Amino acid sequence: EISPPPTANLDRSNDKVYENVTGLVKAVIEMSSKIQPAPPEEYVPMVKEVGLALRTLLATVDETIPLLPASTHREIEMAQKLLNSDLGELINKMKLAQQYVMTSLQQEYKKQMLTAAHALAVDAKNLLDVIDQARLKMLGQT
Amino acid sequence: EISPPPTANLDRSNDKVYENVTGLVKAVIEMSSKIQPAPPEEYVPMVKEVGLALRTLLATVDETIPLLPASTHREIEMAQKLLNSDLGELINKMKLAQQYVMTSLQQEYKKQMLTAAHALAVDAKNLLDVIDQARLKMLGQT
Ligand SMILES: [Cl-]
Ligand SMILES: [Cl-]
Repeated sequence: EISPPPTANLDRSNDKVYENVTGLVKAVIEMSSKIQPAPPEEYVPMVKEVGLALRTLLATVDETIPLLPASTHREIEMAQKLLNSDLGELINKMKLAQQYVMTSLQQEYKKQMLTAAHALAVDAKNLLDVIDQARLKMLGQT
Repeated sequence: EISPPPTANLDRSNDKVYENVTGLVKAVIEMSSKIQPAPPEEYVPMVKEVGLALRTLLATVDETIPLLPASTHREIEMAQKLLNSDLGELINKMKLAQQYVMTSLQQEYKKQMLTAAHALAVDAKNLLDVIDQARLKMLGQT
């Protein structure tokens, strides 16, 4: 049920009860979000968090490419494109999942959306590894 | 697919790429845990996080009760018992949800498990408020 925000007449800087209530409410909220299948309308905002994380990573990689050997650029740049490829797929299977909300396809497109997301994480790790090999190659310094 | 942990020959203290890959992988993992319905076997560990959070809160409240007016104790102590009541319910509907994994009751007991968890969060907030009224009453100091 609904209640007003906690009283403003008490200092919370060292309020352990308040911190612990907070902790417990978050653990419950987190537990229910995992146990329950998120409503198709939550897809968009979840996908937005993943997109922001991706461009923050792509911007950073662009700031790193210049500082690396010319011979590593092509492979790195290709790794980046595979990621945008995974994002397009993700975004598109999301919209499809949302399209057929109450049909025999909702679950299948949802699965394909999850597979796209999974690929995006696998390919991010492979990018890190391609970047590390480039960095280590650069250290070819005596 | 499976790959070795990232190279140990590079310092990560200021590695923004590594931090960003990490961020993106977490956002993906978090997204999939929300979109997907967690397997009944994940219930236990999730419920353990909620239980630890509860006793940490109950221990803290026990350390606070003594410092409050004798007239507020009974109501506070009752608030605590309502929480252990919610935990028993939660634990029991979990086990039931796990019992009837592949029957016509799995989903219903799962729902009852979620209702218990929800009550636990609502009652934690009410406890905070009962504790705040006690604190403010204590300040009856001139
Ligand atoms: Cl507050
Ligand atoms: Cl590492």
